[PDB]
Amino acid sequence: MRVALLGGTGNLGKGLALRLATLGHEIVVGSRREEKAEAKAAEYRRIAGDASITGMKNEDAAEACDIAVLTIPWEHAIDTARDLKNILREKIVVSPLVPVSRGAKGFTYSSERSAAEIVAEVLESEKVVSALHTIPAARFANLDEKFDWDVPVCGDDDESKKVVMSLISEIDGLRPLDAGPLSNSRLVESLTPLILNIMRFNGMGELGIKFL
Amino acid sequence: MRVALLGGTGNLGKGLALRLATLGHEIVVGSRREEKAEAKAAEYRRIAGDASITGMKNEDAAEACDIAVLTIPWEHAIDTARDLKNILREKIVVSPLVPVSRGAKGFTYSSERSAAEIVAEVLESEKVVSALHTIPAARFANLDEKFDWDVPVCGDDDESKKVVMSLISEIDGLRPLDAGPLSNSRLVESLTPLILNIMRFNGMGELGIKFL
Ligand SMILES: C[C@H](OP(=O)(O)OC[C@@H](O)[C@@H](O)[C@@H](O)Cn1c2nc(=O)[nH]c(=O)c-2cc2ccc(O)cc21)C(=O)N[C@@H](CCC(=O)N[C@@H](CCC(=O)O)C(=O)O)C(=O)O
Ligand SMILES: C[C@H](OP(=O)(O)OC[C@@H](O)[C@@H](O)[C@@H](O)Cn1c2nc(=O)[nH]c(=O)c-2cc2ccc(O)cc21)C(=O)N[C@@H](CCC(=O)N[C@@H](CCC(=O)O)C(=O)O)C(=O)O
Ligand SMILES: NC(=O)c1ccc[n+]([C@@H]2O[C@H](COP(=O)([O-])OP(=O)(O)OC[C@H]3O[C@@H](n4cnc5c(N)ncnc54)[C@H](OP(=O)(O)O)[C@@H]3O)[C@@H](O)[C@H]2O)c1
Ligand SMILES: NC(=O)c1ccc[n+]([C@@H]2O[C@H](COP(=O)([O-])OP(=O)(O)OC[C@H]3O[C@@H](n4cnc5c(N)ncnc54)[C@H](OP(=O)(O)O)[C@@H]3O)[C@@H](O)[C@H]2O)c1
Ligand code: NA
Ligand code: NA
Repeated sequence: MRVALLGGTGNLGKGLALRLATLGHEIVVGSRREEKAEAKAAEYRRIAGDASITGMKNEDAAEACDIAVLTIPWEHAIDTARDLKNILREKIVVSPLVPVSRGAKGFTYSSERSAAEIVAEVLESEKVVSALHTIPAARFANLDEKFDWDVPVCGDDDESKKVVMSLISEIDGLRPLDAGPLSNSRLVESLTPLILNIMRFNGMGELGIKFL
Repeated sequence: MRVALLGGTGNLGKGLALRLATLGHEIVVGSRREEKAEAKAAEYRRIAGDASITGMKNEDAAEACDIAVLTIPWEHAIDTARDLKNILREKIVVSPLVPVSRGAKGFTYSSERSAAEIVAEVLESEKVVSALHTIPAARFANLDEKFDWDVPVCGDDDESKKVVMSLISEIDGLRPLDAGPLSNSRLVESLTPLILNIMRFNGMGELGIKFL
């Protein structure tokens, strides 16, 4: 399928672009600046080898795709989603957004409502799927890295969720697990600050999670 | 050491009793009813083989221990801790309590403040350690069961946390991980409703978690 990675010029965007493009999916890296998206798309094609990855401004990337992933810091992702609502309302939108803050006593979940539900509200869409919150970007983007991670996925539209889970499942080392309706997104997003605390208090590097 | 399992006649108490008793610890199963605790202790002794396991009413078990684990449904566990506060304030108290509600649309976290922090306030004690929330009872109680799970542990008292983590570590298949101060207990407790949702929406059996 055609997958747009909005703000795909960054940390999580690189890993998704590399992993999905090598599986043959057509990737569009979106950026606030066309030249930056083009530059990153070129860098990603070079690393991946055989790959269809094109760069364009976010608005054009959103228009071109079937599925859009918001790989943007959450507070800004909400504004970008608002900007693009007439385009994105009709597409599958994946939210990997995590409202997390740091503090003297550790990392905390920083919102009273889940980021994914906030996005669904801004877009006035029933096709928001929440996923990818527990995939550490650096390890994910390292094509030499080996991992075995589970990816909880939430959402209210059965078809949209099925498409996203199927896509995630194609990536070797990832296993998507249905966590229910979008109202469970807070439980999924909360996994990230928990993981960051485990890393902090046990002196461990980047971690994902597995249910077993 | 001497470990009391308050409400240890139930699901989680059984597995803790069998695993810890075989490791040589003195176990006291507590119940609201003396006869029920004694009957369960007899059942547990039969299964574990050579082991020191006895049963008493909760108030007597709390008095006769060094570490007390609250293996009671969360709201009632808090009332029980309040009733036994003069005894428990002086012990290491382990809270595996999870505020979870099984709803029509899924499982939800049902408290604003974490269960562990509420117990700590009722006891006016800094020796409360939050742990064991993600250990599925039936699989844990099956002594033939093979498993590899991580156990996040929170608490504000270093010594108490160290004691509990050491105790958990003795059990083959369990790896305790420091998750920081007790203020992070809500993130740990929230793992349970997330797991229950995954079991429900993917049609899976009992699951634990691993950070990798
Ligand atoms: C710049 C980069 O990241 P950083 O600035 O340290 O980032 C700190 C954090 O943001 C980083 O730990 C995040 O992944 C934390 N994090 C999240 N952080 C957030 O702020 N929000 C999130 O939603 C998020 C989720 C998440 C999920 C799971 C998890 O384990 C961690 C998560 C970094 O330091 N890179 C490493 C190297 C990373 C790497 O993979 N490099 C390559 C080699 C590259 C070369 O050859 O030079 C490799 O190791 O093979 C380094 O320079 O030491
Ligand atoms: C179907 C039923 O149970 P179930 O739905 O299979 O089990 C669901 C869960 O409670 C169980 O998986 C728990 O471990 C879930 N669970 C937690 N459940 C919680 O309630 N709280 C927790 O904190 C919790 C944490 C947890 C951690 C990880 C994980 O994977 C699961 C966790 C069942 O087995 N019941 C018995 C009967 C029980 C009963 O009382 N029946 C009656 C007789 C009924 C008759 O006449 O048929 C009787 O015994 O009196 C049976 O039919 O075999
Ligand atoms: N890092 C992780 O390990 C990780 C893991 C799981 C989930 N996530 C989540 O995924 C999202 C992306 O994280 P990330 O680490 O990839 O972020 P990032 O690298 O810090 O930023 C990604 C991109 O967002 C764009 N951006 C920055 N400010 C913006 C603004 N004001 N408006 C629009 N776009 C803006 C930039 O692209 P342009 O400059 O090209 O426009 C940037 O490259 C976050 O919500 C995070 O919670 C991250
Ligand atoms: N089941 C799991 O897989 C699991 C896993 C991790 C954590 N936990 C947590 O551990 C705790 C215990 O779970 P559990 O499944 O073992 O529970 P449970 O079997 O339903 O109940 C445990 C015991 O609590 C006592 N009890 C019940 N109602 C009570 C009340 N109103 N007042 C006082 N005591 C009462 C009973 O003992 P007496 O009748 O003998 O007094 C009962 O045997 C919970 O907080 C739960 O969230 C459970
Ligand atoms: Na896969
Ligand atoms: Na162990």
